[PDB]
Amino acid sequence: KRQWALEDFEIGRPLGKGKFGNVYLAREKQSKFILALKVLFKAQLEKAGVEHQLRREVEIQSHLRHPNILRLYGYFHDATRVYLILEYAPLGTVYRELQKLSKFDEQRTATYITELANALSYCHSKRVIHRDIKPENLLLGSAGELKIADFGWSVHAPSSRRDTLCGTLDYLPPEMIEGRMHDEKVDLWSLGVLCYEFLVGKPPFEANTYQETYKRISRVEFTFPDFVTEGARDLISRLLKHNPSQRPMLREVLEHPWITANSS
Ligand SMILES: NC(=O)c1ccc(Nc2nccc(Nc3cccc(C(F)(F)F)c3)n2)cc1
Repeated sequence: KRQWALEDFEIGRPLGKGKFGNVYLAREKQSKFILALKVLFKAQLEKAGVEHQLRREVEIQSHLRHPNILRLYGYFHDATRVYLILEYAPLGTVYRELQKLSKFDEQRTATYITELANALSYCHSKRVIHRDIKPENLLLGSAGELKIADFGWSVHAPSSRRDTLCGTLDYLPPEMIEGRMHDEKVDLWSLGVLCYEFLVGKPPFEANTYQETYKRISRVEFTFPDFVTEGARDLISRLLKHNPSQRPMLREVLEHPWITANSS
């Protein structure tokens, strides 16, 4: 509904990142409004032929509105790069939260998973699978709530896509890694992995090699440290089913006794 320009902003502190662009804290000059400016170089994009995933990323996040789904405001682009005007999440990533504490207690773990479910429950309702729920794509709002960002690798569902893969499978279901066709259940496997990683402090399928992990994932080989309670073990075991149709619906997850017992 309106076109901006790099001149309308005052870039600030580097929030971070790598490859195509660095996300900056920026300031809309007219309203003094705070936000994050994600800078992507065309040379990076073009050469990797991502044009469509950025057009997809920018189009979906372009509408979705949820408390837990980081907002995309619009964009613009000069000679050598494209800019994405994003919402700014005050508390950073959930990834640093985890490095910071090592592991989370059943309360945040129960909360993020809930917020995450309500978050996914929304995109699913619009046949939009995320397919990329790693803690690195999870941010925190000023109140500390989870906010799903980066809808790049996102697509509609059901889908068959096999896209030369990101480096890590750690968060992908047996169906996506095996190149096979998949649907919305793909985000439920991820939610299970993301839950385990929160409590144990490491992903359920972590290995040393790409091939080692792929083996561990496809045979769904995961064990529990002693401190993980039956309550969580249970939930994580219902999500980590090799066969998509056996994973729960997001209501059953928001209902799980363990989630209700510790979600604030
Ligand atoms: N290290 C801090 O103190 C810190 C980090 C991030 C933020 N907030 C924020 N909001 C929105 C976008 C964004 N970029 C960003 C950073 C890393 C990864 C990603 C990714 F795109 F991968 F999700 C985006 N970062 C605030 C403080």
